[PDB]
Amino acid sequence: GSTIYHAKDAVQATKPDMRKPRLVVFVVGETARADHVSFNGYERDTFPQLAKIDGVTNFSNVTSCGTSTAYSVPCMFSYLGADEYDVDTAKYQENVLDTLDRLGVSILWRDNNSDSKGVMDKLPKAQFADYKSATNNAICNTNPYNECRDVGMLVGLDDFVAANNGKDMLIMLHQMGNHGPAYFKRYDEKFAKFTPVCEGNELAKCEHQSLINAYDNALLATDDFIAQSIQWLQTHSNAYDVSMLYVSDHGESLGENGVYLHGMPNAFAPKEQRSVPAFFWTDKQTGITPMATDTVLTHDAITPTLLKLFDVTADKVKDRTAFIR
Ligand SMILES: [Zn+2]
Repeated sequence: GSTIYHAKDAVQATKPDMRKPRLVVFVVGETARADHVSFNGYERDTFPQLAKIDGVTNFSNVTSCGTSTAYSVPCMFSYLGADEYDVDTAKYQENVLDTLDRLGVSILWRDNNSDSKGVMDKLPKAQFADYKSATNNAICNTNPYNECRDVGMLVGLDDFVAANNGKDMLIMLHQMGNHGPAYFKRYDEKFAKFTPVCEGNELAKCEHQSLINAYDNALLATDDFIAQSIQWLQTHSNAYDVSMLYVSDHGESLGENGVYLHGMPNAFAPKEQRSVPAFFWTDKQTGITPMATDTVLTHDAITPTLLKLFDVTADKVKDRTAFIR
């Protein structure tokens, strides 16, 4: 499969030897629903730590490209947009990480979910790290399952910065997040605020309130992970222009019309599986301005956002709306 290109006209208007190097974390979320975010009007405070952080924009109208990890994750990094995106040929397309890497941005992908679903396949494999096992993830024995935790993807990031001193960096952290059906496994005891909690894999058999409690508890652990990611970025804010993008890959059905989990084809998927949260945070010194919080946005906004974050322009997406101006 030879590579089909889309942005080899891309140019970086300023280089990190002539201005401040830029360091961005893009959290690729998992199964998070927009309508269970407190900032979007949910009845529960599911993001208490993200709330205390100044400079975070919550986007209340974001629609995902699809309803599954294999479908949406390549669409998120693609140049084609949702209405031309072909999941079966995405692996052979130049994607936005191929462009930024070719332009010299240091690309790191850490995965506590599954893998990059083909996004990183053209880059050297040393740039992808499996964080689902203790060989990389130092934070696994904090729960009765010894499930490795998303926050463990932040450990050792300082040594990655040290190895790329004075370069632009884009760090993708692929979250386990709210992956089901075992939502009760996805968070440590610290986040068991909502009880009782469904523990069965047979979601339709659980009490509904119990199912929601486990789901919302998992969101509390993602709140903690995003906050810690911003806090890590703040420790490098003097030498680097730092920012954090979070977007979920899709939402989740939680019993509506007897539908559970996700992956329903777009042609008849419910609203709940495509309505996703998005958050953007930047340091005041970066000069990045977020779009209005109620901008109508989709996964198509991600690729132009990453390019803008590193001062890159490509004809392919020059008219496209991003999360930032
Ligand atoms: Zn997913």
